[PDB]
Parts: sequence; structure tokens; C-alpha cells
Amino acid sequence: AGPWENMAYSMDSNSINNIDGYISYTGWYRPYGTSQDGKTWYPTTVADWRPILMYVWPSKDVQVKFIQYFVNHGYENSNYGLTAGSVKDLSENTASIKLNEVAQNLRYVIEQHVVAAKSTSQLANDINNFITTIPELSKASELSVVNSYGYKPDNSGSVDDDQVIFVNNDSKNQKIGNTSYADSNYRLMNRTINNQNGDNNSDDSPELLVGNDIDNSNPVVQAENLNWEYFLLNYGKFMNYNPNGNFDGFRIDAADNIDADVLDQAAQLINSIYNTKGNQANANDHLIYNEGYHLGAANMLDRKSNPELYMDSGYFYTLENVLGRASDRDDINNLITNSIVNRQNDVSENVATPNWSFVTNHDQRKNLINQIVIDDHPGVADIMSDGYKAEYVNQAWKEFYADQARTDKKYTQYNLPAQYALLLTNKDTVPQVYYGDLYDETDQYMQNKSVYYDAITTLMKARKSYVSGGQSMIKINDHLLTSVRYGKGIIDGNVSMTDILGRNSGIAVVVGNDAQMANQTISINMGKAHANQAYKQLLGTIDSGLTSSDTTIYHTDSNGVLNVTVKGYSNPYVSGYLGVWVPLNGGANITTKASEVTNQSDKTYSSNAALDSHVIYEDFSLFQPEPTSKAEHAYNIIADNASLFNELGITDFWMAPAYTPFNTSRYNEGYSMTDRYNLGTEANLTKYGSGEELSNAIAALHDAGLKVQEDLVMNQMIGFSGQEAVTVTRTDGHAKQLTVDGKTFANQIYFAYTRGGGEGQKNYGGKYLDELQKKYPELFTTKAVSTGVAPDPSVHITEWSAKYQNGTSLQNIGIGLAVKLANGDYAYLNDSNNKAFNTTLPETMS
Amino acid sequence: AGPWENMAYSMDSNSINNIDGYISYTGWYRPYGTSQDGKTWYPTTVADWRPILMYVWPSKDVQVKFIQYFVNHGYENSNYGLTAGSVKDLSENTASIKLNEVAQNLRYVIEQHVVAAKSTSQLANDINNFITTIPELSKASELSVVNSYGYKPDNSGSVDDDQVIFVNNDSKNQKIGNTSYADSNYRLMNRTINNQNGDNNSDDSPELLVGNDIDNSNPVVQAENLNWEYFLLNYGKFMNYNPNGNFDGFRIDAADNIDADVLDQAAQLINSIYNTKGNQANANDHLIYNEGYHLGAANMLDRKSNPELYMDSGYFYTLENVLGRASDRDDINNLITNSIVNRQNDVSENVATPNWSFVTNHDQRKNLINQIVIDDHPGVADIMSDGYKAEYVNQAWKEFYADQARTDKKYTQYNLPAQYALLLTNKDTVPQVYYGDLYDETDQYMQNKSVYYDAITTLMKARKSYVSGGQSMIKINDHLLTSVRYGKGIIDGNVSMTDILGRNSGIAVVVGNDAQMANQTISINMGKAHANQAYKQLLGTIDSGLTSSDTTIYHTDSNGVLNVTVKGYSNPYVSGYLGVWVPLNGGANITTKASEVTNQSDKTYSSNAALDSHVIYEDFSLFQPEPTSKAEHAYNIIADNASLFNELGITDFWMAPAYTPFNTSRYNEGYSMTDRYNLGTEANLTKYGSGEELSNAIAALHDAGLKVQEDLVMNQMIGFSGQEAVTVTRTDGHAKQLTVDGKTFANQIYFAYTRGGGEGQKNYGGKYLDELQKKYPELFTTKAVSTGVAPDPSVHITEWSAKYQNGTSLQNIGIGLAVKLANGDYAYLNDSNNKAFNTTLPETM
Ligand SMILES: [Ca+2]
Ligand SMILES: [Ca+2]
Ligand SMILES: [Ca+2]
Ligand SMILES: [Ca+2]
Ligand SMILES: [Ca+2]
Ligand SMILES: [Ca+2]
Ligand SMILES: [Ca+2]
Ligand SMILES: [Ca+2]
Ligand SMILES: [Ca+2]
Ligand SMILES: [Ca+2]
Ligand SMILES: [Ca+2]
Repeated sequence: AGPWENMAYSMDSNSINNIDGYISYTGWYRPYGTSQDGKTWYPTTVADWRPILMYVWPSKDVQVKFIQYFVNHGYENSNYGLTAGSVKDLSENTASIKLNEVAQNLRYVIEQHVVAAKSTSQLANDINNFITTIPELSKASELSVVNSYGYKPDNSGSVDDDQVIFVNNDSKNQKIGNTSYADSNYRLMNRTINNQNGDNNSDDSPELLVGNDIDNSNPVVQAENLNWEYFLLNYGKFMNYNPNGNFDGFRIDAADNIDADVLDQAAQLINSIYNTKGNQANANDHLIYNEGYHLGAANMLDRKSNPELYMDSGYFYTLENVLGRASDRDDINNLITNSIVNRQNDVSENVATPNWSFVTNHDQRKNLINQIVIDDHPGVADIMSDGYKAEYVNQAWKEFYADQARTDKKYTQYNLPAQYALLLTNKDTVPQVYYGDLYDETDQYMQNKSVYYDAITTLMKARKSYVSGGQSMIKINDHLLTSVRYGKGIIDGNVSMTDILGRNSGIAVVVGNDAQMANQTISINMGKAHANQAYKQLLGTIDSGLTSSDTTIYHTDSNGVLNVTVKGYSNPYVSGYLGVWVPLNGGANITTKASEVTNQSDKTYSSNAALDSHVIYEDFSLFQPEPTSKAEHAYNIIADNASLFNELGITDFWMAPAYTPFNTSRYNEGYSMTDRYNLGTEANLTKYGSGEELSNAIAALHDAGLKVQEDLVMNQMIGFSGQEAVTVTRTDGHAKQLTVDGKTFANQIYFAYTRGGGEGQKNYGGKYLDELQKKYPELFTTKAVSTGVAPDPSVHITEWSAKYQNGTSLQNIGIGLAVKLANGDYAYLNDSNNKAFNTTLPETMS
Repeated sequence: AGPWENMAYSMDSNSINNIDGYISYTGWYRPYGTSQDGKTWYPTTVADWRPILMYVWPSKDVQVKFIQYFVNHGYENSNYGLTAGSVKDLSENTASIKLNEVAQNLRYVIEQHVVAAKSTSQLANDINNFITTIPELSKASELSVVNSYGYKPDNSGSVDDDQVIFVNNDSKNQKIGNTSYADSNYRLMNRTINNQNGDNNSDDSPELLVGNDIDNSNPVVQAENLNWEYFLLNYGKFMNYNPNGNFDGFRIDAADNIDADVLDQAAQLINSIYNTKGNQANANDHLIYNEGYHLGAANMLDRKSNPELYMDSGYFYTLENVLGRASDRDDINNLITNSIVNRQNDVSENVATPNWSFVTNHDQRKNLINQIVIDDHPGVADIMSDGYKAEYVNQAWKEFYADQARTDKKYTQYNLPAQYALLLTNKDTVPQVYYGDLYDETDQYMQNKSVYYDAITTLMKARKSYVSGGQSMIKINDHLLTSVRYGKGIIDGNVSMTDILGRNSGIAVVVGNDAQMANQTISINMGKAHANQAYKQLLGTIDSGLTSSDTTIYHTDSNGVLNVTVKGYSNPYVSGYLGVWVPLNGGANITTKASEVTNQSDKTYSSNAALDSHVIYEDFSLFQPEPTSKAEHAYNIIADNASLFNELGITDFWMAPAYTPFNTSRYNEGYSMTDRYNLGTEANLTKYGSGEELSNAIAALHDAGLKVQEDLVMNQMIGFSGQEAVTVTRTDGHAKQLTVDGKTFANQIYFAYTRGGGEGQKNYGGKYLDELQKKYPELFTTKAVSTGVAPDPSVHITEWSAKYQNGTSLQNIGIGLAVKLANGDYAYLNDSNNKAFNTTLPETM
């Protein structure tokens, strides 16, 4: 009958793509009919949908660009007045009447193309491409700082300041819109570390990192975290896999970036289940160690009587600045002082902050490799984002291994054996060894021992026999120190009486960071307990590198003093000097059990010989490849190697984030995850294997006497498949509004991917809360610090959604996708579920 | 008779150099006797002094290096066992008794040298040089971040993180020491901007910049600032110079970096003398505009009913980002939205934050020059500090002038005329013009006009005749806007009825930033008050540059619409487009006097046509040369040119900081000052001239109808000559303790230069406080925000000292100079002035 058939077949979701009642220019809809000429109109079936952009545009300008793009991409018909020449002079200043005329004729030429191919598929590509040319309909309008003037890439590989926060919006003003289903009374952001009570922001630790940031201030979320944690502490049991395949504790990821209440609550759950507060015997069996690069966390943990191990990142920087650099190395004395533990004369217990320390972790390998890529692509701003490429990393790796075998290294660490020698002999710490320093981490899992394997395992194994007792570190000259442990039960170097175990243990580590250091003879006080004793050299420096096979027998005088002679070397392994001496009669195990030290009734963790006896092993690398068979699954190899890890004195196996990875994430490593409860199936493996294989790995490790921790990731999820209309504001990592190249936006409706969770969340979300409330009522009557209320188990989270999220890093969708009428009213589809406004549609559809 | 004569001739200041009782390894003392051979000793005269470093050292290792350094610099005698081979094997592990034996023989050899020549002059240089090799006795021990791993230089030219703060130290522990004369109960640092009350650090604005930071939280200092301000407000009268040579108000330097009590009290003073609060007629005659690069100051000043003008630094960034960049210019639209004032349809009065705005100031020119220097010397960390050289700056200037003349500019601003076109036509601001944009600022003052003189002054003069009424800005395309003023007394574009002054004023500025923009015709709404009216093009673009002599007569239709045709151009002056139209029958002055607009009884400054009638002129460049004659003094030239400034419509003459410069400061410009009250004498000229010459410049400017502001500089002084023993901690510019390459220090005695002030401070410090206290008692009963205490005029500051200071930027002296005994007790000289400890000297002394 007429062109009114452009109107939607119905004014509801059955005919009009929408998201919570809002329309998107990228949406499609089913009109009543279509037409290849103005004269004949065919009604649409239920399978005939058309892009909204054929009918509506955000401005007359975009409408002109729509015409101009399609005409120049094959949709011209001089009979209808459409050709490159006929449309080149159209602009926003053309009368509205004419432009619509032209637009109405273009649809005809489109339907012509649709009919010839019997398909909208080519048209779909042309719409998608064209959208890419319009900033407000594509990602550019999100104002990534990557495109800002003078932006430099960050070798972390992510973009701290590309964020939007989810804000409440219950407006009755249709120009502002209404997303009340996504409203929240919580979203208390930056309640991080000492700002848990919002009254001390001295750590300045940001809430937003990457992905969908989880609102860990919401009591229903806080309840779900406990459900999740409880699931993982019983993983094998609750999954009917190996009944001994359960995690014992947690590596807490991004503990500087979540509401700190959830640290209290994870440590409360483990105390409720296992009785850890005031009982180091039990607490040492359920380690919780927090990832952090903020020194203030050590204040907080000491304040809370140490519910979690603090990460001694200051010492990592010390290690790299003093020993790792090529030149301009820092004062050798800083190794004595620049850590959470001053180790000049560490001759006490229960005084240091319980802490874990490292030479490398998976993030520090990431930063260095990314740096290599950045160096090979100067002036390319998107090299770590939209212009990131795997092949660049492959090339940086070939550079990394080649640089690693050099003496004058360009990118890799100098003095890595000395670094580990100090780590594995320091008192008052739980040291952590990195998988990628033992194995070449891009090859299949544990298939290539690195150049540093022999030296580190030599030190790891020696720690079991020699590292106990007091500690003393002495600066010998400007580039040379000794660090001495006195042996089991020996408090200090003036102790004369000891038992057999102490007598035959203790250790001297000698470290220099001047490759030109003059030959010279030094005196090492080993302690009165070690007078007239035979020592051998566990590990020494030779021109080509390192030896563990010096057959000399060294002797202490009647004062426990050992004289050795040391000089500077320069080789792939040592830039300076490295030398380690242990008692000749030694070898017996000297680890301390919790029942041999005095329990501290007012601490969870307490820094002493028992806790010191522990060794954490980071079991993965982000650059670990995908396996090509069942036998290359990390879980399976880990099961078969449980005894090797125990031989090395590892007691605490930090296992990779096991969760189902978003399949387009950069490393497939598990932090970018779609499902917190699905740790792999036969049909859908993770990089590491299947959940059943995980439960066997954990069981094998327990059988070798080790405890296992899971990377608990409360900060964010990535890869949700469902969109919600959310009101957002462009912010920085700290959730403060951000202006980019003079532009910003606030309180705008955004079609973010926010709803999902997988079958894992559907079937296990909230499943144990009733059981937890029965067994542990305290978890749901203890008021959280930041909120003043207890975790709320009366709601189960079976599917995530924006009401449970603080915001998201930019998703590359664009900010002007929501359709707005000429007067600025949002278009809207009213029905039973969506009652924010009356139905309000563009004229062409209405 | 023997080595006991090494002891000091007396255990007091008469024979031992010291600072407040503390001894320095760099000091000298008079021993009782000296000897060349260990056998004969000659007693010393009053003139026979020896360096302490010949007798005492901070460690055995430095004693070793002292021996080794002097033997290898010509103090060798094999008869005395001193030769290069005889000393190379010494080390801190040599027995102390032997090293002291060796050191005693070295003195004999030193004394041999001292007798051969008849002088300790060569020994002085050897000592001085030697100290340069010991980190703990020289500047490296200060932990300058310039030397840190990975340091990059800052084109500001200073080092924000090289600071120490002065802390209280009244200890009876001789290992901690005692500097209680330097104690204070104030030193409330970072009470800056919105953190005046200590409860809102959201601006995060640091206390420490450079030099000796003045503790503007101290009530005695606050009272002295009032004394100073009152002196400057009466400069010519109180100096018996020209009786009309007095400043009228202030540009306030580093307003973001001083306790904000001090902004209140300068506004209070102006109000007490001149009755400015609630009276814009008086207030506009006594402008106080605040230097600021922090947006948070706009809120503070709005909260305080605008006692000072806010500095619209946001808009300056917008100007450089949208128009001045070579490429990737920001959205033209930002010129409408990105300033303290949104100018889409600015059709109101008394709403906007009273503000001053600029295209350039002397600090932005400096950052750019330094950046040229840094580009010219990549990878050199000290290039802006110890490695700074004027010759590099000379080279940068040859580059600046050459690049300025290019079309493809590498360093200088694109579209500078259009920037000033927008600045000088914007409503709701007091615009500020930069001296260095009208003149080639490295030449003698005003001797050389720049390439931009004709254009800026054309717009400047035009403002007198055309710029008034409401404002509308309209984005025409992605790279092109019009900004329009409707003329005197015309509120908006819909007003139809107006007097003759309105009919013949108003102005259209058309600004494009796309040099390849297509030729196109545009419509400009001039307002219903401007229908059927002839227009002339005041300033336009031509292929080679700018015209202001287009003879074309343009006409508006019956709605006030002006149709012009514009395109993109590319030449040294325009990258994009610039075009300016005004009514043909215009020319009459249209500035507004305070009495024509409604006074705001609850504001000091209010943003309306009278405030908008003012124009600030920054009179100086840091790179101004030294004059070579009397005729070349900036003051003398300013007096001869007062009519020029008023012809340009300048009403507010921002005068350079007139204080006596520290004679080795970088620009000699007056911010690095030794004397706050001495603005130049005939025998000791500042760069700009003599105080008497300044008074005649001010009077000439007044004679031309201008008001004159002095750059008021309360943040810091530099160049004190008196040292004090002060207890310091290494900090960043926010007074937070800092670690550098893993090192820090805290509560350490430092021999800082902190005492001075000049005769100006002696003869005028506190001089008017009795007068002020009787005239304006409120100044000394109003309690300051930060301290809850009124300024205290019962102590006069006639000499500055560390008790009146927050701290200092690193003075490049060293931190381990104070002499420490083996047990860590500080050495000390007890006399009638210094009673912190018993006298306690090294054993040799
Ligand atoms: Ca977070
Ligand atoms: Ca992390
Ligand atoms: Ca229990
Ligand atoms: Ca994949
Ligand atoms: Ca991104
Ligand atoms: Ca360095
Ligand atoms: Ca600064
Ligand atoms: Ca200050
Ligand atoms: Ca300044
Ligand atoms: Ca010149
Ligand atoms: Ca010139």
C-alpha cells in the first residue's frame, strides 16, 4: 500500500533488537515490508531483518556519510539517482526532505542487492565496515588514552586509564535515561589496603585494572566469594574427582585492587574451617599470600595481626637494582637494608612482618618481554593494545634467550644465581621460586631446563640442609657483602653450645657486584658454634661461570672465622662474585616444624623458623605454550613430578589461575576468565588441562607432602557474552573522571558486555551458602569494615550482571550506539519487563 | 715541645671555625704549633690556620684517601716514608696507630710545602679539590635525584624532588645533636589551595619549589608579609623617590605553593586600606591575580567570594592543543568548552569565576627554550642543573627565532595570531599579553619588535573599540568556529535596540585549524542589533601571511547575518584560517567603568563588563639581557613608553619581580632574591634598573592611566650568606621523606645557608607594623585559617633565619660535614652563645 511498511512489524522485542529496552544504531529490526522500487512491496517473514542504520542515523551528517559510503561500495543506480557523482555534494546542510528522499531510494538499491544474492550477509559486512568509519558508532568515541596526544605504551601491557565506571541512574528524564536494574547501594571503590575504612588514602591504590571489575564491596558478592573459596578448598571432593584433590589456601591476586574486606573474609573462612587465628601449626598449613607492590600493605597486615603474607616487593627492586643491572648498580649495602626485613643482625623471631619474597614472578617476565617489543617498535602507540601482535612476542623471546647467554647482557638480569642465593638464605621470609627461572618458559611445560636450573636447584636443595638460625650480613667493601646463617636453633654468632643439627648447618653467602673487584682475602664469622669445623664450597665462581665441585676443604679457626679469597669475574652467570660455603658434615634436614617453636596466641602468621621453613613455587608463566597432547598438559606433568618438587624443598605450590579463559585473551593464562567454577573439562580444556587432571595434580602434590594454593582472582572477569544497558562515566584507574584530548563523557548509556558466568556459576553459585551458614554463622554476622554490614547470603549469584560490578575497562564498542531522538529523548521499547518510559521510536519505525 | 701543639690554640670560636657550635670537616682551625720535620715546632700567629681535614677524618677510609690524594698531588718525601708506592697499599684495615703515624708525617710534608711557598693558598685548593672526591664530604651525599638511575631532565629547569625540610631538634642525646634555635611550632606545609585547613588535599599542591622555602604558616612571617606588602603599596613615598611611584596591587607568585592564609591576608590588607570587598570600583583599581596551574583554585576563590583573580591555565592548554600544535590538533570545539568559562552562549554577568587568561607567560617560554636545550643534548641528566650552560640557551634562541619564521614549525606555536584573537575577544576574563610575544625578548628591552607585533597590537587596539556585550561561539565544521561579541550593552544575539556605542561595536573572529580546509562560504550571526550594517575586515589571511588592509566593505542582511568566504592556508602566521570583522562606523572607546554596572555587595571581584575592560601586561622575559647603558634600563624605557601601553588598552601593568637578584641566579630576574626591600640602587642595579628609576616608571604609567602590580614573591628567597646548623630530612617537593637509589637521610645536621636578608630587611623589616596595628587592628586579630592564630606583629623580622623557613632545595654542600666523634657524639664548641653540650673535640684537637 505504501512506504509506511518501513515501520516495525511490531513495537516490541519480537521485531526490534534492543538491550533492556534501549535501541542501538548497530541493531537490526524486522520491518513490515521491503521494496526494490517505490511501487511493489513484499511483506517480511520472521526471518527478514534489516539494519537500523538503513533507516535511522544519529545526525544528518552520519546519514550523508551512510549514503556516500554505500553508493561508493557498490549500491549505485542512476535510474534511482544514486551514483558517486550524484551524492558527492550532499552534506548536513542539504534539506532534510531531500536527504530522506535519497535515503529512501538507497534502501531500494539495497533490497535489489539483497534479492540478487538472496542474502543480507554482504549487506551485514558493509554495515559493519561503515560503522567503523563513524567515531560515535565505533570504538574511537570511547576515548582510549592510547590515541591521546603524546601517549607512550606501558610494558605492563595493559592500559590503566581506559575505564568506565557503572553509575546509578533512576531518572524519569528520558534525556538522561534510566538503568535502575543496574543500580547499587555499594560500589565503594578504592577501599583498598589502608583505605578500607575510606579514611586513609595514603597508598593511592587504584580500584580498576582491566576487564569487568567486580564490586567486592557488595555483601552479596562478598558472600559469593566465600562460596567460591569454599568450593576451591574442596574442589576434588565437590566435583567427584580425586577426593584428595583440594586446595589448601590461596595466592590472592590483585589484593591491592579489591575492597580489603574480602581479604578479611578469606582469612576468616580459613580460620572458621581450619582454626588458624592464634595457631601457626594450622595457619602454616593454609597459607594465604597477597600479591602486592604497595609497601603500605605491610602496615595493614601487621595491624590486623597478619592474616596474610605480605609481598616484599621492595626487596625485588633492591635485588634488580643492586645485582641485576648492567651498570650504575646501587649500593651493595641496600641488600642488607632495603627489604621489609633489615637483615644486618636478624637474631630474633616473631618480630618481622610475615612475608613472601621473590627474584622473579610471571608479571616481571611479562614487563621485560613487552619492553623488548616496545623497543623494537619505537613511536608505535598501540603496540600493547590494538596493534599488539603475537609474532612480536615470538621475536622478543628469541632476543630474550640470546641475551640470556651473553656476558654483557642487554635485557636479562645480571647475577641471577647470587640473587637466588640471597633469596633462599634470608631469614624471616617465605621465598618464592619462579617456574620461568628453572625452565625455558616458552617451551612445553618443564621440558627444557634453563641455563640457571643447576644453580638454583643446588641452592634450593642446600636450603633444606643449611639455612636456619640467626642471620648476619656484613658489607666488606663497596661492592662485596657476606650473609651468614648460624645453623638450626643457633640464635646468634656468639652462641657457643649447640646440638648436632645446629653444628652441621648454617651457611655463608658471599656476593659481589663489581666484575673488576680486586683479588683479596676476607674473614667470615660463622659463629662460635662453628669453631674448628670443616667447610666445603657448595657453589663457586670460575672464569666461565659456576662450579659446585671444588674439592678443597676449608677450616674455621678457634673463633668460627673462615678465611676465603675472592675476586671479580665477568661471565654469563656472575658479574661480580658468588661463593657459598656450608659445613662439611652437613646434609641432614633442618627444617623446623611449628611444634618446635612457640605458638603465638595473638597472630595468624608469625615470622619464625617454622614459617621460614616454607618455600613457595610459582608454577606457571604467561608465555607457557598450548599443549599438543594429553601428556603435555601442565596438570599431568605436575602429577608425575611431585617428588621432584619435594626434593627441591618446595612446600607451597602456587598453582596458576585454573579458571576457564576467555578464548581471545592474550595469554590464555586464566586471569581473563569467563567462569570461576569451570576449571576444565575433556571437551573444553584450559591451557593446563582438565579439572579432573587438576584434582590429580593436587593429589600427587599432597602425596609428596606439599600444600597447594590456588590463584584466587576476585578482581575481575572477562568475556561475558550478554549486554546490559548501563549508565557509565569515563574514568581513570582510580575511578575519577578522565578528560582525554580535551574530551570526556558522563552519565551515558553504554551497551556493555556484563552478563554471564557460564554453567559453572549457574550450577555452583551460592550452592554452599546454606551449608556455610549452618557450619559458620560468624561469616554472616561479622560486619565488614568498608560497608558496616555482614556478607549477605540471602541472594545467590548464579549469573553475573552489572549490578554486581564497579565498571569495565573500555570494551571497544563505542559510546554513541544508543539511539536518541531528535529532541534528545532515548528511544525505548516498553513492555512487561521494561517500564522506564513509554515506547519511543524514530519516525521511520514508529 | 712536641706533637701536642697540634691541639687548637684555644677551644673556642677564636681558634676553631664552627657553625652554632658544630664543627665541619671543611673547616679550619689555629693549632698551637706547626712543624716541618717533627723536631722543631713554631708557635702559630693569629693568621696561621690549617684545614681540619689534615688532622681529623670521618673514617679511616677517608683518612687513607686523604693520605693517598696528597702524596699523589705533590706531597711526597721518601725520607718521611711518603711516596706513591709507600701509600698505595694502605686501607681502612691498616692499624689505626700506623695510619696516624703516616698522617703525622704527611703534615710535616705539608708544612714543608707551606713554608717553601709562603702561603696556604695552594694547600686550600688541594683540600677543596680532595673534598670533591669524597661523597660524604661533598654534594653527592645530598642524594640529588639528577644522579639517580634513569633520571630524565625537566624543562621547567628546576628539580622538584631535590629538597630537605628543616625539623625540630632539641635533643640532649649528643648523637642526635641539638639545633633548637631553629625550632618552630609552625611549619605547616602543604596548607595549599583547598588544603588551607588541612582537610582536603585534593589539589595535591606541593610546598617546596626551589631555594629557601619561607614558612608562610608562621604568624610572625605572615605579619612581615603584610609589612612588605604595605611598603610596596607605598614604595615611592616611603623611599623618598617619586611620590606617585607606588604599586596598586599584586600578581602573586607561587600562589599554589604557599600557605593560603597568606592569600587571604594580602586581600585583607587591600580591603583594609582601600575598601575593596563589596566595592568593585575600588577592587578593580587594586587587582590581585594569582599565578596558578591548578583548577582547584577556582573553587577556593569562588568559595571565598573571589578575593583574587584565578589563572585560567586550563584555557592556555586548550589554545596550544587546538591551534598551536604542528599536527594532531585537538577538536576546535574545545576552544568553546575547555576554559574556566564556557563560551557557547555567555550572555550573563556576575556568574563566571573572575579570572585572568593568557596565550603565553615567561614560564611557558622558558619551558620551551629548555626543551630545545634538552633535545640538543640527549641523555645528559644534569643538562638543566650542574650541566646547565648559558651558551646552550644562546643556541636554543637562534633555533627559536629561525623556527618561528618557518611555516613548518618544530618548536614555536602555530596560529599565534588566532590564539591572541580569541584571547583578546573572549568575554568574562581579564586577558594577559606577554612581552615576549610583542618583542624579540633576548634583545635589549623593547628594542626589536617581533613578527607578531603588528597582529597582536592590531587586535589589542581593536579591543578598546569593539569587544563588549554577550558572546556566542559556534562550531561551523570539524575545524572551524566563529566567536562573536554583540557590542557594548547588547546582552545577546536577539537584542534589537541599542544606542550608538552598541550599534558600532561587536566583533566576529573566525578561526580554522585545518591548513587544507576547503574553500567555503559561511554565515555569521552578528545580532539583531546589527542588521543592514557595513562591516570591515580588521584582520585576515593571505597566501603569505596576514593582512589588515583589505579594503572590502561587507554587509549584513536584515537579520544581522554576515556572509564571508574562507579557506585553509599555510604560512608562518596561519595554519588553518584567521579572519576578523568589525563595524565600519566603529572606533569609539567602549570600555566599561565600574559605575556603569551593578556593584556586587558580597564579592570582591565579579566577572562583568567593567572587569572585562581590564588588560594585564606581563612586562618581562627571563631572557631579557643585561642593559649596557642607562638608556637601556627596562624601567627607563617603560617610563618613556607609557602612552604606547595605554594606546594598546593595557590597564594593569604586571611588573617583574623587582628584588635584588642573587648575583649567580640563572636569569637574574628577581624571583631568586637576596633582598625583598631593595629594588635597586645606582651602585647595585637590578636587571631592570634602580629603585628610583622604578618609581619614575610607575608614575609615568599612572600618568597614562594605568595601574601597576608588582610580582609579589612570598614562596622563597635564595642567596643568603649566613650559615646555620640545621637538622634536616631528605624529602620531595611535598615534604615527604624520599629515597634515592635506595638511600635517604633524616634528622641530620646540615650547614645550610639560611641567614640573611640585606640592609633592606634590616632597615624596613617590621617598620610599619606599629602604624598598621593602629590603623587596621583587624589584620592582627583575624585568626588565620591554617594556624587558628592571628598574624603576630610583636616580633620584627630584620634578618631571616632558619626558624622562619620550611626547608631548602639541595644547596650542593654535602650532608656529612658535621664532625662526629668515634662514638657518634657530635663535636661541639661550648661558649656563652652555644650551651647545647660540653665542649667535645676530636682527640688531635
Ligand atoms: Ca577492583
Ligand atoms: Ca595481578
Ligand atoms: Ca571452627
Ligand atoms: Ca585461544
Ligand atoms: Ca583497550
Ligand atoms: Ca646512579
Ligand atoms: Ca612543579
Ligand atoms: Ca612554599
Ligand atoms: Ca612562578
Ligand atoms: Ca632577533
Ligand atoms: Ca625583529
